Amino acid sequence: AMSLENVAFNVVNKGHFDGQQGEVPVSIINNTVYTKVDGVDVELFENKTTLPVNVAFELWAKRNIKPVPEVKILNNLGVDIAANTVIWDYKRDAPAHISTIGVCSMTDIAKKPTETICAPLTVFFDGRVDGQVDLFRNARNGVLITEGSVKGLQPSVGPKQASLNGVTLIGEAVKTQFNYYKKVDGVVQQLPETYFTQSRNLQEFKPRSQMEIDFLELAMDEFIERYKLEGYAFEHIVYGDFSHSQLGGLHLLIGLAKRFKESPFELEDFIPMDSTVKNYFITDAQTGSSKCVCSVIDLLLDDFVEIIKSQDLSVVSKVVKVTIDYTEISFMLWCKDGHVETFYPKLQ
Amino acid sequence: AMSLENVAFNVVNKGHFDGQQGEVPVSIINNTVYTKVDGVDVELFENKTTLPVNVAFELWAKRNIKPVPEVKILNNLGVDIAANTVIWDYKRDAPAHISTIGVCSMTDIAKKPTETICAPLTVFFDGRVDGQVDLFRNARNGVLITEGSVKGLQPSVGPKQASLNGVTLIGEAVKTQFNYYKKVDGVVQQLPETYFTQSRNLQEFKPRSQMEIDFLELAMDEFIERYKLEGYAFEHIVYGDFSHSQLGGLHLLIGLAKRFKESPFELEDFIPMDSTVKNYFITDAQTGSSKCVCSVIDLLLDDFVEIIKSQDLSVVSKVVKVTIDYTEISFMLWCKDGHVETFYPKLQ
Amino acid sequence: AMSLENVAFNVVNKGHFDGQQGEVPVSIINNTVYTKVDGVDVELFENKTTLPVNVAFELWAKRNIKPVPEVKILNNLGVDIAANTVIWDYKRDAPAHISTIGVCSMTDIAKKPTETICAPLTVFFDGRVDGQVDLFRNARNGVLITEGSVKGLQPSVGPKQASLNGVTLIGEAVKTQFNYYKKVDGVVQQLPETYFTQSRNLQEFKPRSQMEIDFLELAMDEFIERYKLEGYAFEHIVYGDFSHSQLGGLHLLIGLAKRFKESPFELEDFIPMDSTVKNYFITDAQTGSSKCVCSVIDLLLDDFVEIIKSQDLSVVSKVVKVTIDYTEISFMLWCKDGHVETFYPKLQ
Amino acid sequence: AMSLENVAFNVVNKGHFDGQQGEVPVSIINNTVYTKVDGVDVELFENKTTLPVNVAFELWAKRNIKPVPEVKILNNLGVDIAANTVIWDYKRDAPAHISTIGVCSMTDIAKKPTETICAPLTVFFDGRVDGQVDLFRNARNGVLITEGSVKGLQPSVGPKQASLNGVTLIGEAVKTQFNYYKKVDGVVQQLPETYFTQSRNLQEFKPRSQMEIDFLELAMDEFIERYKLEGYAFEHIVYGDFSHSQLGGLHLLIGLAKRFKESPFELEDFIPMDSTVKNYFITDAQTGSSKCVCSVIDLLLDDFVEIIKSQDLSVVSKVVKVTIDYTEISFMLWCKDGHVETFYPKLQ
Amino acid sequence: AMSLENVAFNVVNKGHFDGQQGEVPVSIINNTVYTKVDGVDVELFENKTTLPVNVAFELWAKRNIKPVPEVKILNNLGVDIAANTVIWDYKRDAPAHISTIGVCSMTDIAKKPTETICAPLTVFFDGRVDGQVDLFRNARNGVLITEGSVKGLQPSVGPKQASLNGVTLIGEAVKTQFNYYKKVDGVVQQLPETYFTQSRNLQEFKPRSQMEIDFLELAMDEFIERYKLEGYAFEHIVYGDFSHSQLGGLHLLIGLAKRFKESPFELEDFIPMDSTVKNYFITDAQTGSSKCVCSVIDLLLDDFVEIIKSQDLSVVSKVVKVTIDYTEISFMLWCKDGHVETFYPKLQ
Ligand SMILES: N[C@H]1CCN(S(=O)(=O)c2ccccc2)C1
Ligand SMILES: N[C@H]1CCN(S(=O)(=O)c2ccccc2)C1
Ligand SMILES: N[C@H]1CCN(S(=O)(=O)c2ccccc2)C1
Ligand SMILES: N[C@H]1CCN(S(=O)(=O)c2ccccc2)C1
Ligand SMILES: N[C@H]1CCN(S(=O)(=O)c2ccccc2)C1
Ligand SMILES: N[C@H]1CCN(S(=O)(=O)c2ccccc2)C1
Ligand SMILES: N[C@H]1CCN(S(=O)(=O)c2ccccc2)C1
Ligand SMILES: N[C@H]1CCN(S(=O)(=O)c2ccccc2)C1
Ligand SMILES: N[C@H]1CCN(S(=O)(=O)c2ccccc2)C1
Ligand SMILES: N[C@H]1CCN(S(=O)(=O)c2ccccc2)C1
Ligand SMILES: N[C@H]1CCN(S(=O)(=O)c2ccccc2)C1
Ligand SMILES: N[C@H]1CCN(S(=O)(=O)c2ccccc2)C1
Ligand SMILES: N[C@H]1CCN(S(=O)(=O)c2ccccc2)C1
Ligand SMILES: N[C@H]1CCN(S(=O)(=O)c2ccccc2)C1
Ligand SMILES: N[C@H]1CCN(S(=O)(=O)c2ccccc2)C1
Ligand SMILES: N[C@H]1CCN(S(=O)(=O)c2ccccc2)C1
Ligand SMILES: N[C@H]1CCN(S(=O)(=O)c2ccccc2)C1
Ligand SMILES: N[C@H]1CCN(S(=O)(=O)c2ccccc2)C1
Repeated sequence: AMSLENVAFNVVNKGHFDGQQGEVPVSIINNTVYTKVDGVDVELFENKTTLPVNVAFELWAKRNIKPVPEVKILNNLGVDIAANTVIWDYKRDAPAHISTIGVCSMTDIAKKPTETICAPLTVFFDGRVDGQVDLFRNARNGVLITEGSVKGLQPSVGPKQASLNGVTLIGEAVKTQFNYYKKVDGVVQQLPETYFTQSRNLQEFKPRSQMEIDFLELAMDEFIERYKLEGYAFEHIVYGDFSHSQLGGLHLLIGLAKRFKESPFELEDFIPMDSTVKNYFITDAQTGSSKCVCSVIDLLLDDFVEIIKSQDLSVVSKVVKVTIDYTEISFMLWCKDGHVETFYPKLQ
Repeated sequence: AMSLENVAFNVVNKGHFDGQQGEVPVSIINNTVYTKVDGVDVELFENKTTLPVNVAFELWAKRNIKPVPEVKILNNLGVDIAANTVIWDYKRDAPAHISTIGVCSMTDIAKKPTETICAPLTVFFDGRVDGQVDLFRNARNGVLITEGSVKGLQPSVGPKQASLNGVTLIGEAVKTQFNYYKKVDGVVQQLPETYFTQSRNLQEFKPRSQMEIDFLELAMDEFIERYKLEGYAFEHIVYGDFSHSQLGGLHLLIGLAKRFKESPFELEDFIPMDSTVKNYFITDAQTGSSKCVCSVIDLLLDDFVEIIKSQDLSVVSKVVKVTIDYTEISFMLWCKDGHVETFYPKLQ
Repeated sequence: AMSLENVAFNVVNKGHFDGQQGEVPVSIINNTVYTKVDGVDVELFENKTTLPVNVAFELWAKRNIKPVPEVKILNNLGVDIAANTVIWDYKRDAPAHISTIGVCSMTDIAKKPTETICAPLTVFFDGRVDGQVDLFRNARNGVLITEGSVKGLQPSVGPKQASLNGVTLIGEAVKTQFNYYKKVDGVVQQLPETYFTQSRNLQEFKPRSQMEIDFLELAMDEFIERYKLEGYAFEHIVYGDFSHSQLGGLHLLIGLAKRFKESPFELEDFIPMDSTVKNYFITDAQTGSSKCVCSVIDLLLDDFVEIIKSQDLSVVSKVVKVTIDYTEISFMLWCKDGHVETFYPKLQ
Repeated sequence: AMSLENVAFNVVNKGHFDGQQGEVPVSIINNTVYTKVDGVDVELFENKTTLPVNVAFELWAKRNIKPVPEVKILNNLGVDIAANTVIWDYKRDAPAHISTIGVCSMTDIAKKPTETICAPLTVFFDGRVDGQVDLFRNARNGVLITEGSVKGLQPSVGPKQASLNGVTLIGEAVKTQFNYYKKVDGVVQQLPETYFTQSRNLQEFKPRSQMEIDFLELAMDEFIERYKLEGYAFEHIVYGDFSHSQLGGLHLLIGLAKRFKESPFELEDFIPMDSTVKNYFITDAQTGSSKCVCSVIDLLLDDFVEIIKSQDLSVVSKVVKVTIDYTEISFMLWCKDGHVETFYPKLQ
Repeated sequence: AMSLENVAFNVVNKGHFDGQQGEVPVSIINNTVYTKVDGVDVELFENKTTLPVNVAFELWAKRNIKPVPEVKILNNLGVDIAANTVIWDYKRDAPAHISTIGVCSMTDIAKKPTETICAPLTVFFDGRVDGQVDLFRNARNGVLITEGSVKGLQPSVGPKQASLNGVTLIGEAVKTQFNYYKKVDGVVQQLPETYFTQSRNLQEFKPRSQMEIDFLELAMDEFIERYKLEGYAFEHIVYGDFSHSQLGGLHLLIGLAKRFKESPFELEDFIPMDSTVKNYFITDAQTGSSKCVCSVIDLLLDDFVEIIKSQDLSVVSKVVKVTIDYTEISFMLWCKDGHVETFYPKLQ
């Protein structure tokens, strides 16, 4: 007995949709859902999606509240829809997927992922829910996550972090590192070797290696000397060049975090969504150095060093493809006289 | 178990709210309620009210579908709210009353009219519903309608017509003529002796007496002669004067209907609501004669003739009060040398 | 080079999208599209759909302007989407289908119906457009219309009428009678033998047989005698019973048209969409007789007479299934002592 | 002391803005203005303009309620703004001009047309208002209307009709025929000799000459014979050709009115605005003959006959320019062997 | 070939409008512009302006991304419009000017500033763009900025700071200090002697002189003694009096910044826009001292001291006019017995 009043009752009483019986009075005005609490209207939800307000409210109430893969991972693996859950995309304040399976009458394409409409779609299966590992075994197309071993299936160790209620974290009280499995046309794929983005924030950036601790503590010249990075253009690529009108380099999140502690800058997120590489219109407040499209990736500094140190530096311009978060990221590598000039990811 | 989906189920299946169990998928976008019918969205309701869209949809679905008093009668009797029903105002596409009693969780001030919050309000009671005559006897303030005698209660015979689903009609298969009763401060009130407006339309106007048939068929001078109306200014008041830039008289609906058959005119209903006297910004298409505020009343011509013929014509300007639809209507009577110059209602 | 400004240029210059190059200034405010014409804004389109305003504007500009099957026929045939066209649903002021193929970047699921995403959908193909008959032969699911023979494909002669720019008509200067073909799961289906609804309006109803001329001209008793309809309850079913509070029968459009010429009535179309059987909340203005759900079908009176005269009248209540517009319509047949009491369609 | 509450008071009490003192309670919700009338909200105005709702409400309340030139005449004369009035465009439900002079604080560019910001704009002046003829003499650019002679100013006799509260009429109780004057760059302009469009409606079309009476009453062949119109293609141009899929000719309103009495058709007004030539997407209901862009002009048939009979018929294709409503209308004249094939206006 | 899809393509690919060819799918819902990125809608722009959403999106995409004068400077110099650019007002999330020149079809009054419509408007010219210094030389009204000397024109050295993408900064990698020139009616004006506001923030306030360093570091009595400020009411004016219900003084930003480091307070910016003097409704969180209108100016403390020390202190109340950011700012000076009581700017 699904209803707007029942969804609102669950939100008011349980903090989310929890299958509880009951109804609260609701009013819908424009894109906002309100409930009457002792004579006055209290806002329950503001629709920031392109779906109708009551539909978006239900999908948000029915969001997955366990740690789930970050949307950038699901997208990179070609996930089209989730089985009997809603992956809420907190970067976009919207459902990660257009349609649902056994969640909401307005968005459901099926009640069960075994329905033939789901066969061509890459369905997301969560092995932590009963029957989902078996539902993946019988699905034509899908991605499965598990906390442990699956009989017969060889696993791909995913990122250490997952998203719990929009907070990306490496779980200590919960498991966030999943095994990944994928199937294309009934065939269990061999997931490629991949680096993972670290999903850190600029304001609360924490180093995750001794090289990252040394990058933040040491001065530029000391760090480059200690890690034998001469000729790799870390001064441009990682530290950033704020001497000309166009801001130079600055493509690694750790470098932005280091700069941020000394002087602030503006990052205009002009395509706000979860993605492996992020593009920002950056304006350095101290110098006025700026760049319309500054591609930024949060790789562990050690991984970035391994990638740049594994390239041939004998050609002027070249595309360097690197598997990151299961997707192929194209980087542009610019060299001169056997040394790096610049190396930057491309969002495409 | 009230819900938006259940209200929509009742609308789709029963043509209105009928207390049936069930749910249909609903989408709300802006001020419109839609339901999915085989993959596509079909409009169920467009909110033209100042209430939230889902609330207005529920009150409209819960509208009274029996013949009910016209909103102008309820307003003239000081009705503030209805007991356990919604009087839908089809002229405003909105509920006739702001609040409800035992109808909808968002608009209810009480579940029963016996609650103390209802004591200062004039509650509308429908004697055709079980227990409502008793609820009127117990109410501090109220208006009651019945199809027959209530023991000991002196009745007021109401208009012949009532509104059935927005159609004003004199019932042949249903009863539309009710007995009216009213209480103020716990005391039953003697309703005044009154004329009633006929509630006719300009396009489909039908005469309801031989005098009205004669008005429509006869030329101006032969009608005035036949009914001894010389000196009563019917040429100005009823027929209308379209010779000057300001349109003269034209205050009786029958006169507008007569004019309409020969040449069209525009009636701008600038306060669109049901009322005993209506004000229109009129523009005669044939002549260009116009009037910003032309008060129009639909009285039976015989009743209008009785009213004007019952006045003293010896004073220049005078206020003539006439009880119409239970309310006191002020008419302005202008005379010169023992004859009427003009006589017009005032909407106030 | 698709754009909002180009779509608006085509609307302003060609009356619809015509593939012409050019741009006009456009402003979007709320759900309306405007264009600047000599300093002032002129409305080009008001969005009444659940799609974004600029998207609905493009689909409406790209609507099919040739005679196309009425939406009720497409729905009854299970059509999900159209190949490289937009069937505009003029009854809902919206696209007949949610998604498109090779029409608009926002709604396209594919550029060509041969794409695998289209295989499970019943694609509408128009044989009057080059390559579409071949696309139907290659489609897993589809409905095809043609003006002539397709080699080896057994045809179904469709209705005489089609919709041309929202006007349902039997073409004299254009062909409106198509051959129909349908495929389910790669297999051509034999379309059932069917009656067709006449698609007439209440206000402009025209008889299409001598029996229909006789129904409109003759009094009830002389028509029933002339066509030997005694015991078939045409008095209730077709003429309508306006003697009780609940309006009796009145399920054939011709009967509503006959009643409409004598006295008016209100038809509340509470599910506004094209369908073989329509449900209305009817209120007779003369009597006050009303019915929340009055199912109405526009069959040619001769076809209705053939259907009712082909039934066994020996059981109290029985479901009578009749193929109308290719769909199975359930009728409820109520009998007593070898005579019809009532026979009515059910909208389900 | 201008205010929203004062504007609403004037609308409620005077039918429009009348400069009266007072305030009524107002509520604004979305694009609608409401006022509280005895506890309930009554709609005063629905904004159909691109201006803010409270601003559009004020301009509409301050609209000119005297007969004013039709917007097509003002546009054809290059009028940009009006001096101390609002010309309300009833065809667009919006102000005819973006800005105002001495009307409303939000839209005013100046309080008086003598302000230098008004010098480059063509200001509309109404000689019926004190001081406006003097303001025209002092204006660098302007259009003036008067009911009589202005000393030394050579007049242009305008159309017989004017718009009074959105009703186009030839005044009997009011004057609608004005003298026109125009100034460009401080210099009075000689207005060209012109025909005028008749501004009639399809539904209520009335003939204004014996030739127009004969067109409506006589069959095609007897009218063409009576008025010696053989070889002028009136069969195509005026009567219309409904024999092919593309509707032929039908460019004179009288021809559409004649067709409309026999069988109906759809006229899609895809650029809804007042203009000398109108373009419609026409669909003939009887035949299915249609045309995306059918240019229609309402000229008096005698004037159209004079124009076509004054042309040289010796060239295949030729542009014929005709002054209509003060503007140059391009007509396309197609001939073969000394006879007209087609002659049609172009809306550009 | 300007279009909504092309503007969105440029935003997605270049971070702003950069003249690139291409189109992305766009959806407009209410006041938000979205683009489809791999099946889901991503927000590109939320309209906070009074212009139509697609128009505001284009002007924002076409904003000037070089350091430009702060809007308060342009306004104070009487700039009406900019030549071939959009000055985006980041304080209002809107274009600084109503109209444009050679930018957007919906807002353009001209394509080039040499068009006669621009002659009476004070056009903003940017000497860093080719031909703009020469366009100013020929313009009737205008303001010009340059990074260097203009032949014949004597310059006004502007503020050290400019706005780069909404970040006000003193450029180190870019030039932010411009030379200003202005022309009224073809005559090159002599810009007055002026102080400049420092445009600092409360949270990140940095001192720009030894007096400002001493103000922040020293206690009130030490600072007043060191700079001989006894009798100038700095205790009230600059430090602020938080001892009574009405907050005393606190009109210099440096004083608010000093207070902010010890205890927080609320600043309600009730007229959110760029202006030389700002008015705030301030509520001190520690004491509860508050003031509805607390005028605040960010002058360099040395400049404020020079201004207050250059006044005659012999009258009770007096208006002191000071040129700040090229505009005349009126301050109220209140004195008693040859000492300052208060001195505050007025926003008007
Ligand atoms: N297929 C199932 C799994 C997800 N849903 S649910 O509607 O979101 C839901 C969530 C919690 C309790 C009860 C129901 C139904
Ligand atoms: N609650 C306690 C009991 C076991 N765990 S745990 O969540 O499964 C876990 C284990 C290892 C790494 C990260 C998380 C913590
Ligand atoms: N530099 C531009 C080029 C296209 N994009 S994109 O639409 O935002 C995108 C993001 C992630 C995956 C796929 C596409 C950025
Ligand atoms: N107080 C009672 C009387 C009116 N209401 S109701 O909600 O409108 C309703 C109407 C018809 C069926 C079931 C419920 C409940
Ligand atoms: N069904 C028939 C039987 C009696 N009625 S009635 O509703 O009681 C009625 C009574 C008086 C006036 C008008 C109608 C109609
Ligand atoms: N004793 C008399 C005094 C007035 N009334 S009344 O019933 O309260 C009433 C009020 C307004 C309209 C119609 C009737 C009875
Ligand atoms: N002529 C104007 C004066 C005020 N009104 S009113 O607000 O619409 C109104 C109508 C009926 C009762 C009470 C108020 C009309
Ligand atoms: N797949 C094709 C068929 C329909 N479309 S279209 O975009 O609606 C269109 C219509 C008319 C002219 C040009 C384009 C492209
Ligand atoms: N233009 C004329 C020539 C032939 N046609 S037609 O379109 O092919 C047609 C065929 C059959 C029925 C109705 C119409 C009309
Ligand atoms: N063999 C028969 C069984 C049914 N069909 S059908 O074509 O698939 C069909 C489905 C729905 C409506 C009209 C026709 C053919
Ligand atoms: N009598 C009610 C029962 C449900 N409907 S329905 O949703 O409008 C519908 C109509 C046609 C096909 C399928 C569904 C009408
Ligand atoms: N410049 C004058 C002429 C028009 N306006 S007005 O505001 O529309 C107005 C109209 C009627 C009464 C009082 C004021 C003022
Ligand atoms: N009230 C009467 C008296 C004179 N007029 S009139 O307005 O001046 C007029 C003049 C010419 C044509 C049409 C109307 C009507
Ligand atoms: N000398 C002649 C040249 C043209 N004109 S005009 O008055 O400026 C004019 C412009 C547009 C429409 C109608 C009239 C007079
Ligand atoms: N046939 C199309 C061509 C452009 N238009 S237009 O924008 O509506 C227009 C109408 C009158 C004057 C100026 C422009 C119609
Ligand atoms: N007059 C010119 C200068 C400003 N514009 S523009 O549309 O904003 C633009 C910006 C960048 C590249 C191409 C065009 C046109
Ligand atoms: N990129 C280097 C080269 C010259 N500059 S600069 O931007 O022109 C500049 C100069 C003086 C003050 C402020 C800025 C820095
Ligand atoms: N104290 C009030 C008086 C008027 N203003 S104002 O409208 O915001 C303003 C701000 C800047 C310039 C000109 C006017 C503030």
